[PDB]
Amino acid sequence: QDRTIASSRLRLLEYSAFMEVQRDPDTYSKHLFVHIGQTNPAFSDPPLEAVDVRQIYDKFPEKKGGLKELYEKGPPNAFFLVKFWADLNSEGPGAFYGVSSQYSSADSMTISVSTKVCSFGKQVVEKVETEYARLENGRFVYRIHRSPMCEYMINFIHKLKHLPEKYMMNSVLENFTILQVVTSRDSQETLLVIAFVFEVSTSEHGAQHHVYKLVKD
Ligand SMILES: NC(=O)CC[C@H](NC(=O)N1CCc2c(cccc2-c2ccc(C(F)(F)F)cc2)C1)c1ccccc1
Repeated sequence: QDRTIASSRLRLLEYSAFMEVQRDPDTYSKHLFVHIGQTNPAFSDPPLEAVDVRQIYDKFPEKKGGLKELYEKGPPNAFFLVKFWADLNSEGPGAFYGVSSQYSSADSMTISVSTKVCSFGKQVVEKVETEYARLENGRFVYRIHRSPMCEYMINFIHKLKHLPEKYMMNSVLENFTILQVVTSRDSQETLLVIAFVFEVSTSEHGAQHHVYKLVKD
């Protein structure tokens, strides 16, 4: 069906992770490490490929809160895997590091958004954010705007760039994952689960991404 990152209850319209600096009072420069933009589905476009959830359980935390138990509760429709090719080709005291996200739903809800930064399948840090529905045409939208990045990730990015070669970065990135779970805050119902895996863009093509459905046949 749709290549969209969407369950039946919630769609990810946009995601970006960026650094922003002020060159001069009038001028700002903004660099996106990763970017998913709103795109509209195209009839021609092919169905999403599938990846077995069992193959990524190790990459992500386990036991409660883990990918296996979340998939068990469901819904299976809501689980997606996104691979990012990060643009590291961008040094300023006082640059801002932020993550911006947008979501859409048919029904107004108060959503809770958990973001877990993981190393070797284990959680370094978690963020829990509350967001509220805003009316738009034919839909309700939820905007996370300029959420500051955790200090771990800022340090991880600077030292990642210090590495002399991209294959080294890729070797690090193999055990770096992010797992995002969006729930209705009160019901705790799962609306959307995104597992993120990473590779450095080995070209100056810049930020690139690929979406997969997560299946448990
Ligand atoms: N709503 C949110 O997200 C939460 C805010 C913030 N969120 C964040 O810290 N991140 C971390 C960064 C991030 C994120 C999402 C997707 C991709 C990246 C990213 C990955 C790799 C690179 C690079 F390849 F360049 F290294 C750059 C960006 C998100 C956070 C998270 C956990 C604990 C406290 C605060």
